[PDB]
Amino acid sequence: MRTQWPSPAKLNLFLYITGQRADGYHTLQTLFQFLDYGDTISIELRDDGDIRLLTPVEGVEHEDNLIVRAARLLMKTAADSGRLPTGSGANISIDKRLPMGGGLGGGSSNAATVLVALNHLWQCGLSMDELAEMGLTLGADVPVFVRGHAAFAEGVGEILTPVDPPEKWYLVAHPGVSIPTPVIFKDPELPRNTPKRSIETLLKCEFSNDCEVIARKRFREVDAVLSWLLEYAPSRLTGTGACVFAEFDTESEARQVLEQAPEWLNGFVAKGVNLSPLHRAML
Ligand SMILES: C[C@](O)(CO)[C@H](O)COP(=O)(O)OP(=O)(O)OC[C@H]1O[C@@H](n2ccc(N)nc2=O)[C@H](O)[C@@H]1O
Ligand SMILES: [Cl-]
Repeated sequence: MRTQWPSPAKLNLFLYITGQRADGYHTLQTLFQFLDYGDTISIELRDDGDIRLLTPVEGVEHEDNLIVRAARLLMKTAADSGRLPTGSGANISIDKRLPMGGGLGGGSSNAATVLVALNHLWQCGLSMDELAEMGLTLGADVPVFVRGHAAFAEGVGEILTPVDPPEKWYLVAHPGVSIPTPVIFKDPELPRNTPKRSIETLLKCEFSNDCEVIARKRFREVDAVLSWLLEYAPSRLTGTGACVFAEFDTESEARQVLEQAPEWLNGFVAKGVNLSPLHRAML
């Protein structure tokens, strides 16, 4: 039997850079919300202990793909405690709708969905806590996706606190440029002294993304996408870009702006949700 699992995108509703660690990593205060939109992952169990990703993801080698790294990591960890049945394996395929990076966390979501799905299908019985712990080694966004709830993140992104921000409708655009996360974080003009604040304060303050000024300055087309969207609604960068989102109260307004917007915005409309579609589908 084949099973299908959601792999939703996320948005950083806000993102503040508070400083830099001894190793150059940046400490942050950020808010995650899921989009009811993303990739779909299909799994068929194997009994020969093999992991086979049947669908190539543009420019990513089999062993480099987060789907495969997640599956192997779970296999190894579960086997360490004797919680992996002999012969456990899987054929995996993905319907990839999300862009590469862009600040939507697509790869991290793929990894999280795989961890949760295989844990379930192989009957390993690991807790979401255990999955999120191993998931962190694959990236700070992974635990958020694994845990399934909108969350405020601190430290370098590893310290999570579940929260319940307003759920809005979003128009998410992407001009086509692939911005590598490290390119933004290494920029000399990037703000790195935003004061650390309490969750209560951050939730009542205007939402913004500290990376946006840099993204706009260095990528003309990101600046243009922002210019166009700001004509219609509050809009900002998510993650380190290049994706930008515009906020709306209803689906109808969002979709009407999408029809009006330049086609090169490559936009899609999706509802923000505080419970991940992955966990929702498991109810
Ligand atoms: C900023 C976010 O996109 C918010 O959703 C994520 O927290 C990014 O975290 P991540 O994807 O786990 O980090 P990666 O994309 O693996 O890191 C790529 C590189 O970005 C830089 N980096 C990333 C995260 C961080 N808090 N400070 C940094 O200076 C580091 O040089 C790092 O080596
Ligand atoms: Cl949680």
